[PDB]
Amino acid sequence: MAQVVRQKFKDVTTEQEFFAVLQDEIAQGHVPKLLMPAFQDFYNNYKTAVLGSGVPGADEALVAKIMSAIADRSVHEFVEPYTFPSFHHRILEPYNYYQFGQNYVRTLLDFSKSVVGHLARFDEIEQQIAAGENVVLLANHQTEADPGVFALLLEHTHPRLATDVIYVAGDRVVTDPLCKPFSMGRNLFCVHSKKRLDDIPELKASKVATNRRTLSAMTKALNEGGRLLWIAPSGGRDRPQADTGAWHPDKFDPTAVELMRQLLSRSAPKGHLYPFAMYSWELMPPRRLTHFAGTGISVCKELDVDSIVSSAAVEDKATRQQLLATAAWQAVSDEYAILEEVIGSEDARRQRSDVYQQPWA
Repeated sequence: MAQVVRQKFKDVTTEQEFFAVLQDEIAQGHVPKLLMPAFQDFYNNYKTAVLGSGVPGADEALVAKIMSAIADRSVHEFVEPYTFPSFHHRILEPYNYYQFGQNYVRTLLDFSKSVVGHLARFDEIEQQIAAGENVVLLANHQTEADPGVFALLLEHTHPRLATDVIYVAGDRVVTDPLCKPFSMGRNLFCVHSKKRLDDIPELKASKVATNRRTLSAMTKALNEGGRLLWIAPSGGRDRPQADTGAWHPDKFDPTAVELMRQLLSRSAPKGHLYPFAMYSWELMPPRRLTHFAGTGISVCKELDVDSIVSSAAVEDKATRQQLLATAAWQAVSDEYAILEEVIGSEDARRQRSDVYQQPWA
């Protein structure tokens, strides 16, 4: 590599220059040496998906441009790490992390197979948000690219929902230096998982205190209204796909659903809980496998909590919380199977083109 001219990642145009810059950054102590095999693997999977996509412009120079942008932001994280606040807002200046995330995901998102279900219900959600009400999406979660899938799929009909959604996320989404730059382009509430609090017990305390501040920040934000929240009540990404047979998204933790229900209930504005289905695991099945694949999202009917839980006695909180989470999970699971059908078959999509639409087309 001694003959290769290179400066910074922002100047990189070819795969060869990319790894030469990466080599330099490692030698200068800016990034750890393990990033070379990681980016070698990542570059190879991503190159394959993009060049095989058949999309106009999806050539070697596009791949070097995207990979260099990822690398440049990773280097920035190590040299000047960002501490996520409890209520983190979309960073757009002086570096636009939103568009950074959108450009990445859009090279992998096969728009011709993708759908967004129930635009009329997204219109209702937009109406509830414009009236100052609060809306929570109880979602399955499949890839770290899901905020990009969400916004790209909704951009064309519902731009305010696509940009202003707030993701409840924590742990390596806001602590891993290689995931942070994507996360920095989204609105987040930083909520660290109960289970993973003792990975390094000196790190537990910075997480518990953050968690108290996020609870306070959410109470305040929700009492001002107009907040659209996304949360994955299973607590992480869906488990791997089944070799054969039926597959359903991971179960919803009743404690997480109850957390959202109670936050919405004690707020001054009206609150709404919607089950929300996302089909995105083909893009990046959980090292980063990447594929050019179809995706979709669809929002099920708003949950009527009193109708769902009222057969259980008000004292029996465990049962009422299990009823809400299970109703939420079952709606998501049923809509996910429709999504999986319409994205794997052009004829199934056309047959249901009244509900599962392609506003971009």
